[PDB]
Amino acid sequence: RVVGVVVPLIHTNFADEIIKGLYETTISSGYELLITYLDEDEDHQYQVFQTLLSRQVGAVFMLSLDIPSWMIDKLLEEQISVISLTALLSEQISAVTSNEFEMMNSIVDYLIDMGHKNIALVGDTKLTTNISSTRRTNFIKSMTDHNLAYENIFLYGNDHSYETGYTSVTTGYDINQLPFTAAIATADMVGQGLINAMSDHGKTVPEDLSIVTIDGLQQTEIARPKLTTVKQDFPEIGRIAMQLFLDSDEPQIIYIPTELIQRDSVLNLN
Amino acid sequence: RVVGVVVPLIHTNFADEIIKGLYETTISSGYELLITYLDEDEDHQYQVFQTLLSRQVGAVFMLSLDIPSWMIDKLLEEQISVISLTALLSEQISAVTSNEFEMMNSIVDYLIDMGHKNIALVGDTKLTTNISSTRRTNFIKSMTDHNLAYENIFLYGNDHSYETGYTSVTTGYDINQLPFTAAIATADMVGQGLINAMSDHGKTVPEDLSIVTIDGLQQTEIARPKLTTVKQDFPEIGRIAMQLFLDSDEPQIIYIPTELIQRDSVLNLN
Ligand SMILES: OC[C@H]1O[C@@](CO)(O[C@H]2O[C@H](CO)[C@@H](O)[C@H](O)[C@H]2O)[C@@H](O)[C@@H]1O
Ligand SMILES: OC[C@H]1O[C@@](CO)(O[C@H]2O[C@H](CO)[C@@H](O)[C@H](O)[C@H]2O)[C@@H](O)[C@@H]1O
Repeated sequence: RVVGVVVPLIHTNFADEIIKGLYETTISSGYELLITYLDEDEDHQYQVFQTLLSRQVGAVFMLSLDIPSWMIDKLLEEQISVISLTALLSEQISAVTSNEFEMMNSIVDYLIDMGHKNIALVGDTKLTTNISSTRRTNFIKSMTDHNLAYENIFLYGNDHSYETGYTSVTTGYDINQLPFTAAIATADMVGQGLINAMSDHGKTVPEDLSIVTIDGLQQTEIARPKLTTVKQDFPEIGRIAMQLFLDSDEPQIIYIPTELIQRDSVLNLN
Repeated sequence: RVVGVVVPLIHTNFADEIIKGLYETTISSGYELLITYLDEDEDHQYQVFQTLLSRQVGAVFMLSLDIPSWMIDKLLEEQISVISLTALLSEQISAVTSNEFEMMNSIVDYLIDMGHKNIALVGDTKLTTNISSTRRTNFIKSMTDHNLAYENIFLYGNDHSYETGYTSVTTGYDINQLPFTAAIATADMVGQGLINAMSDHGKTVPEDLSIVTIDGLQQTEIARPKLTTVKQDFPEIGRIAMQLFLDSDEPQIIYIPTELIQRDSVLNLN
């Protein structure tokens, strides 16, 4: 009675919150939780897999998009359950996640309602060979669904880091003439980067830039101004993923509701 | 070949940094790392221990002071190496750590050089039945070694949380008439709580209160003003500990140096 969790080496604090949920469901069901990290080296990846098989895990919960297909296949082929959390990793397996389009669309809805038209997505916005650019694509769809045009849509960044937020409006764009009035930050720390870059250059959020972040973890509460955020229920995602495994005997996608918490980082332009 | 790491369910971000160092050393030596979390429920602790025994781990690295003695004894009695990190858990086992007294005394030295006499320790300052009040005792020793008196020594708090920092100067002392000019925060988040409580009540750091934190993780760089801090080398603690396990052919304490990084959160009162 052991389940494994594969966590990327480089992660936001979302993982810890998911783990808290997994743990409370595992503990009350008589299972124990084995946590292992996954880097980008295919040979270390295979060792990690030998660790999962050797501890005879019943299930493996995947929190990383960098999981090689062969690991998913090999686990399934050993009759181990594989479930992905916060991401749709393979058509072969079930997933528990917040609904990405609904999250993004709720933010765009709100920003447009507050009078914003020129809006940037800042954070993980890159196109790649093997990973869907989920947030970039949803942002663009939502903006165009709202009858805005390419000229209103701005993008910056390759990851969810503080530094990406900070650099976006200092070296990515001209901080004195930002061409957008609002930024959607793909993670909380990106929002914190944006706040500090503005403050460090004689400007203030939200007067000079409105910000909404995705995740709603503790950084949004300790930021000043406090950050408006889409709060994900990471612990519920963890609980529901474990429950799915426990209740199992067709792959399924379960969407966990989110909510937009309004704090102090958005200005009404109307 | 597998090694375990036992992490408290409630932890600062220091654990991930330790684990980064453990991870790089385990990888290069052909071991795999299993991470497990420990609550304060003794039955759950025991179930976990059976997860360490039955994974036939070669070593267990302990990050938490809440480890029951029976767990350390049972692991040693099964010929498993046990090494504690950042804390001296038991006289029976080796430890790798920053030197606590030197960290504390480095801060007190500096604040006194900067003209401060009335100084608070804010954060984990409580006395208990089973756990040494390490920082409380070191602060008092260092202050008195510098020929300051009990009337110059102020203490607040029971843990390393943001909330403890925030409440210290709102419920703990009168924010308009603080009896100390500087606070030593026992973790970075406690410092951030102090900054926000001051700012939220119309005050300014460092003019109205000087702050120095212990740990020197990312929050100290994100804070405005940037926090003066004693930076611990958490990855190196992890690396050195794993290497101690790999080299073993009697219990020792290995101390890893720290550095006081002077930033923008301390006023020179001279
Ligand atoms: O941009 C979304 C994209 O990034 C990943 C991590 O690579 O998202 C994880 O991290 C985000 C920031 O903390 C979370 O908001 C998200 O829920 C989580 O999955 C990918 O998983 C995702 O496709
Ligand atoms: O106050 C020191 C005391 O607290 C513990 C945690 O209970 O310290 C850990 O967390 C601190 C704050 O992040 C770190 O500065 C410290 O290095 C780490 O050990 C105990 O271990 C320690 O005795």
